[PDB]
Parts: sequence; C-alpha cells; structure tokens
Amino acid sequence: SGFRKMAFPSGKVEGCMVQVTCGTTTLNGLWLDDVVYCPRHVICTSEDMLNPNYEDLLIRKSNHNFLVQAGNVQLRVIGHSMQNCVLKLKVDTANPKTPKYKFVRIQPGQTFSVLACYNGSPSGVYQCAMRPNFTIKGSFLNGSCGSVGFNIDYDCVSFCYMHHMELPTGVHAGTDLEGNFYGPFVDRQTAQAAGTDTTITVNVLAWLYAAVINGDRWFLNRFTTTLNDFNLVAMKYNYEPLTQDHVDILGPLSAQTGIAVLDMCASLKELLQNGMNGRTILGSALLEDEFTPFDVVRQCSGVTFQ
Amino acid sequence: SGFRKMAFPSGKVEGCMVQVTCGTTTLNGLWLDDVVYCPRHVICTSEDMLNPNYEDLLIRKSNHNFLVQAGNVQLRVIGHSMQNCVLKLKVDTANPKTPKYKFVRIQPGQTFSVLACYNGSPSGVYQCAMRPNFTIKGSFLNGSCGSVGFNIDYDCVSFCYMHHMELPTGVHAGTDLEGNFYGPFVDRQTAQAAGTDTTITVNVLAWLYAAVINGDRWFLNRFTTTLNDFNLVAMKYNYEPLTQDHVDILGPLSAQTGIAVLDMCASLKELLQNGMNGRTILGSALLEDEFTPFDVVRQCSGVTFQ
Ligand SMILES: *C(=N)[C@H](C[C@@H]1CCNC1=O)NC(=O)[C@@H]1[C@@H]2[C@H](CN1C(=O)[C@@H](NC(=O)C(F)(F)F)C(C)(C)C)C2(C)C
Ligand SMILES: *C(=N)[C@H](C[C@@H]1CCNC1=O)NC(=O)[C@@H]1[C@@H]2[C@H](CN1C(=O)[C@@H](NC(=O)C(F)(F)F)C(C)(C)C)C2(C)C
Repeated sequence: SGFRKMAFPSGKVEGCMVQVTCGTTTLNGLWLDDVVYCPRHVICTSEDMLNPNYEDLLIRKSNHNFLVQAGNVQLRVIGHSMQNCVLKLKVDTANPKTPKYKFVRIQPGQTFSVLACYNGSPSGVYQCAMRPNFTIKGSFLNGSCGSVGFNIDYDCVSFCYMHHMELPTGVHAGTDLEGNFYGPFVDRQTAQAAGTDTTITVNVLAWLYAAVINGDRWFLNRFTTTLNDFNLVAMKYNYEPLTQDHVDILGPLSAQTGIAVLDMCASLKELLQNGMNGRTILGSALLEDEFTPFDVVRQCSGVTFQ
Repeated sequence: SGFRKMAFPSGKVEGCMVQVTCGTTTLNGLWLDDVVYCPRHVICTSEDMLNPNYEDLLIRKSNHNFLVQAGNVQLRVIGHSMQNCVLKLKVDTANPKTPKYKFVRIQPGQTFSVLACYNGSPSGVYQCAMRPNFTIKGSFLNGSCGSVGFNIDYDCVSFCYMHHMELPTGVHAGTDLEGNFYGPFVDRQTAQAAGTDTTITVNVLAWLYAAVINGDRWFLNRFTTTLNDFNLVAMKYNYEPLTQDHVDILGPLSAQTGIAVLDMCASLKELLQNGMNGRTILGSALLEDEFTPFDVVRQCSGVTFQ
C-alpha cells in the first residue's frame, strides 16, 4: 500500500536527450532515429525573442550553425526544417537508443512524467498534470527548454510535451511534439498570462478512491447525491463538471471499493462545504487533482513496463 | 521556477534490475558486476516466514534453485551467500550496464529516489525520506521486495535502500545494501510496529526557503527568536530539535534569500502556533518535511547528472 506522486522510469527517454547549441543559446533536444527535435526559439538571440519572424530567421541559418552534442560525441547536422514551433534537425546518425515511441497530444486533466534536463543532461523526473487552462505546474529553470513530458505504455514512449517557457505566475507552457502549443500561448516574450484554472473533478474523485483503498475512510458518509445536484456544487467551488463518462471511468474504482460514484460525490460535496476540519487524506490537507483514474489503478494494482 | 517532489533519473538503476525466483517466491534483484542482491526472505515460503532460521534454510538450497531473469535472458547462478538480511547470488555474467556505484547508509532526514519494481520490471519512480523512526512512506505492493532506493552524484549511484516489508500502518521498512535493517525491524512476520515519528525540522525550514525563492512570502515576519526558544516550541509540536549544524547547513539558503535562519524559525513558530489560516505554501496546506537543504538547492539551481 501507500500512494505517491509516481513518475514513469525515465531511462528510455534519458537515452534520447542531447544538447543543442546555436549562437549563444543552448537547450535540450530529443534525438529519435536520425532527427533531433528542439524548440525553434533556439535560433533566436536576446533581441530576437521580442517579436521574431522565425521563417525569416531560419532561412539565414546553416546546418553548421547547429552544434548537437550527444554526451561527449558531436552529431553532424545534415538538414533542418521547422514544424510549427519545433525545429527538426536532421543528423547523420540514427540514435541506437531510440525506443518505440509515438507523438500523442494529451487532454487537460491527463498526467505525464517530465524529465527535466539541462545541457542535454537529465536532472530529475517528476509527475505533472495538464491543467484545464493548458499550463502545467512544473519545475524548470534557465536552459530547461526542450525537456519533454511523456507516458509509457508497456515498451512504447508516448511523447506528449516539449517545454518552451515560463508564464508570470510561475507555471509552464509548451507544445506537443509536432510543435503545436498547448493553450493560447506563443513562443515570443509578450505579456501572456495563464488564464483562470479549475480543479479536475474526476481526478479528485479518483484520489478519494485511492485514499479508501489505502484506509482513509473518515470522509465517507451514508448520504448520496444526483449528478446534477453535485454539479451545482462543483460549479460554485470552481470544480469542473462531472460527466456520465467520468462516472463510467470511475466504475472499476467504485467496484473495487464498493462505494458508488455518486456516493463519493456526496463525500466530495461535504468536503467542499466544510473543509477537512484539521484532518488529512493520503498525507494531504488539500483535495488533490493530479491523479487520473488510470494513475490510481496503476499504483494501487502494480502495472509495470518493459 | 516551481518546486516538485523530484526523483533522480532512474535509467542507471533500471539496467540493474532483474527477477529472482526461488520456489514459489518471485521478487526483484539488483545486478551489479557478477552479483545479484536480493532480500533473503526469497528462500522462504508461506510457513517459512513465521519464525525462520535463514542459515538453516540456506544450507538446504542449491545454486540451481535460484532462477534469475535479466529481461528475457536467464542468468546462471554459480554461487550464493548470505550477508545479513540480503542474499548475494554469484552469477556467471557481469552486468554490462553496471554503473559506477557505492553502497551508502543514509541518516533519518535524508531523501532518496525509489525505483518500484515488479517481476524485475521497473514500474515507477518517486522520492522518499527516511523518517526519524527509520520507516519510509513508500508505495509498494506484493512482489515489490528488492526494489532499491538510491541517490545519484554526478555519474555514481549511491544505493542506500532495499525494500523488504510493509508495517501495519502502511509504511515500509528495509535494509541498506549490506543487509542491515534501518530501524528495529526484522524480516519475519511478527507484530512489529513503526514507533512514534517526528517532523524533520531542518527540512521544513529548507522548504520554507524554497517557498520564498518561489515567491510565497506571506508567512514571513519581522520577529526573530533564539535557537533555544525555538527548540522549546519544536518539542511541543513534536518537531525534532534544531542544531547549530542545521543552522550552518541552511546558510546558503539564508544567504540567497536574505532571511536569517533564526528569522525563518520565528516564521515556523508562528505557523505552528496559528496554523496557516486557509493559505498554502508551494501548493501544500501542510508544512512539508521531505525536502533536504540539498534537495532545495539542487532544484532551485539546476544541478544535473551524467
Ligand atoms: C528555455 N530554456 C526557457 C525556460 C524558462 C526559463 C525559466 N523557466 C523556464 O521554464 N524558456 C524561455 O526562456 C522562454 C523563451 C523566451 C522567453 N521565455 C520565457 O520563458 C519567458 N516567459 C515569457 O516570455 C512568457 F511569460 F511570455 F511566457 C521568461 C520571462 C524568461 C520566463 C521565449 C522564446 C518565450
Ligand atoms: C515483498 N515483496 C513484500 C512487500 C510487501 C507486500 C505488501 N507491501 C509490501 O511492501 N514483503 C513481504 O511480504 C514481507 C515478507 C514477509 C511478510 N512481509 C510483509 O511485508 C508483511 N509485514 C510484516 O510481516 C510486518 F508487519 F511485520 F512488517 C505483510 C503483513 C505481508 C505486509 C516478510 C519476510 C517480512
């Protein structure tokens, strides 16, 4: 038992991380087969990053302007192209460590692991959710751009996120691996702001199920509620609506615990209207919304990856 | 910016994990050079694990009783021996993926990453602290024994923990890699219990420094306190004493923020006596004690590993 913010093992991704230097900008790239993916603002400099014209900037570049370091071995760039907000650097060597992979775009509410990297060297790994406002609450410093987020499904790495920038509230924005931003953000230094967030209701419920599975039952009650009556309360506390599909997805957790989904909603309702009164759930004094129903089943049942 | 429970990249450890089967027990082993390390209760069965005599049990075993699977490749055991609570399985192949490593025993208060494994296959990675009572609040299911905890220091993996068991309160106990338990626990199914814990005061302070670095300042104040007056309050709230050495270790964080350590103690004092009054710190409604001063500097400055 126990419940932790758990990331996927990062080794398959670690073997893909390289260092990309162009001019005075160094960031991280993702090396799969004979292509290195990186944020296109690597072609920019300090005065470039105000309002840039990336197509203009890229035609002025040469293959030899891009220094790619795979550890202590330099990769010769033999081609380059822009795909939306990412650069594709064609290099003369296929990465022998290329895992089976996909490029998948995730939904707000879904989670993924981030391998934070500096100078092409992995620094740490942690779990993140895509917020309803298409930001992520990450941990990123200068030089972390190009770090990727990912999920693992048996042996296949589903890359979902590449890091590009930090917003003024300290949250982070980036693209999928095809270079399309999550949310209404651009890779320019303008006055962009996250925009209002909501709590991911289905995830809170999944985490309450994790708590019951782990022996925290104090918030359970005999009351119930209709889906519509619950959603009236969700709206008032800035929770997003619960759909019948969410109820269906919570079915296995409901069935393992014997607590009907709508009964657990009634519990969440009481937790929202009364707080927690000095108690904790799974070591938290807040309602946690960054575990999906998938995350809970995986951890409270023990799926591995090979 | 941002602050997350961050684990070390797990790839160097992933390449060491194997599956050890003996009789009807399967668990994880750690393969370094030509030795596989695993918990010695793998030689036990259901009626063996009540009150066993492991030396008696081991003389009755043969090399061929131990089936070691490194992925889809079986390792021939050519020798075996017991070192305290771990088995050392000598195999005929040195692990070509052996990183530079050490076996180090950590102190209560120190943190480490855990690579949770089932059937020799890594499942997830997360960060843990050694509690003052020598337990750890992990996430472990059946078959997770032999999963290791570790730190990384540039290129060298310092293995500090091997998982052995879960205690009735849902917390976990294990050994260092020389087979010596952390705390007063034995690898038998008796009525062992964790024993009372305390909050790791120096870590709470480090995390308050992380918060200031990240822009949470509401808990700061003009008051100060002597070390002795603070320790009178720590004792009352079950915090463990702060030493001058802790104050020295917090020096760099004090110097980066401009907040004297004893001023931050005065802040902690007020947080202990008044609670947080509906506010949060680094997204937490509790005082967090599983980040060391090292962890905070690493994350709020960006050290990598290669
Ligand atoms: C890539 N290495 C960095 C990572 C940033 C730096 C600190 N934390 C991070 O996640 N990315 C950038 O420096 C991008 C890059 C220029 C500016 N930038 C920012 O993240 C900036 N933010 C914005 O411009 C804003 F608010 F609009 F998002 C900064 C103010 C420096 C934090 C470009 C091309 C967006
Ligand atoms: C190794 N794969 C397991 C991991 C356990 C199982 C559930 N969560 C875990 O971390 N280790 C064990 O099964 C050890 C092993 C026999 C019993 N055991 C326990 O963890 C048991 N606990 C205790 O006996 C106690 F409380 F004393 F620690 C159990 C009740 C099954 C949780 C031996 C040799 C200790």
